[PDB]
Amino acid sequence: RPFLCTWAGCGKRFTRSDELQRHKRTHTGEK
Ligand SMILES: [Zn+2]
Repeated sequence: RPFLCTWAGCGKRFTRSDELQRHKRTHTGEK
C-alpha cells in the first residue's frame, strides 16, 4: 500500500502513513 498526497496538484508519494500525514500538515498550515 503506497501513500500518495492527492492534494490540489501535489502528488507526493510516501511509504509511511505518518510521513503522509506529517506532510499533509504543510498544506493545512500546521506549523
Ligand atoms: Zn502534498
